Amino acid sequence: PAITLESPDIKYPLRLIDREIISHDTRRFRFALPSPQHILGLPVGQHIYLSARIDGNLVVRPYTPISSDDDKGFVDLVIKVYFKDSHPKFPAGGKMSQYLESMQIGDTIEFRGPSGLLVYQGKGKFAIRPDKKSNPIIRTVKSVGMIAGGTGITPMLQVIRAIMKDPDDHTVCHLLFANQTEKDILLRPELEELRNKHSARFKLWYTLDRAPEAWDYGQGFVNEEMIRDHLPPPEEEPLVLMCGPPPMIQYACLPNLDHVGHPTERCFVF
Ligand SMILES: Cc1cc2nc3c(=O)[nH]c(=O)nc-3n(C[C@H](O)[C@H](O)[C@H](O)COP(=O)(O)OP(=O)(O)OC[C@H]3O[C@@H](n4cnc5c(N)ncnc54)[C@H](O)[C@@H]3O)c2cc1C
Repeated sequence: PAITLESPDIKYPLRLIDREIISHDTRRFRFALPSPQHILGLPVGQHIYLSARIDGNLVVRPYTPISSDDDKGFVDLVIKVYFKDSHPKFPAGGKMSQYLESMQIGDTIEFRGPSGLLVYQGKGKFAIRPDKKSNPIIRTVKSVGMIAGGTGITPMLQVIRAIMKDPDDHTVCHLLFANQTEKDILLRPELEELRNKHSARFKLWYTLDRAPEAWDYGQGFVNEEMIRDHLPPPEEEPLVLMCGPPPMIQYACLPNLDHVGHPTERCFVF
């Protein structure tokens, strides 16, 4: 099979072939690989880099795909667009996300990778480099806790999809997914389809900054009780994965993980 990202030092221009509106500000962007028989070449859990020249600046941003090496001919990204003239303190908006939003079908952008400190090697085995300098440390776990906000769902879905497609993978994933309003719950159909098909290995819970009137899940920021009730208990010695805005990690996740009893050595932030 042909690998797209043959070298991590080479930038590969890929063409946009599809673009799906997921919410008011978030899209799934599908790019064609060099041939329909190509695969991306992305170990489970890692990310890529997009680069482009935008107004005299060389903009480089990382993005974690939701597709896998099982997907021939394409790669899927899920990107939130930081629109201009929308936020008072940031009137110019975000550079890369608005550039992607303006891309027409067929337009190209340079991909590079893979990159990242975590790789899922299957059957509960996670290879995590303690820092950018060291070799990966292997620890096998029976369950994984997952806290995501917004597009932080993308690395989690990469791991969830890899586990569920293997019938001999008995790892159990518990996902706590936090967003602002109900319309901001990205990839809800895909998540609930996986939960309804693999309910013994996949537990799923939402919280919202502002919930609707009829709401069966959580309301408010991630807190101590949500982690206690919807992540695996610390006695199982699970791995706890996190992806979201740095302030949500700093204020909502890390202190409340300490409160429940999940040690820092068993936690990882994408
Ligand atoms: C490892 C990793 C993985 C990532 N994976 C993903 C992914 O899968 N999907 C994804 O969408 N992003 C992902 N990101 C985030 C991504 O790399 C960028 O930070 C994001 O796309 C913003 O880049 P930008 O150039 O569009 O905005 P920038 O030009 O970098 O904007 C600067 C900052 O200003 C703020 N800002 C600007 N305009 C607004 C606005 N209108 N409202 C609110 N705040 C605003 C934001 O905080 C923004 O980051 C990932 C980041 C990392 C480090």
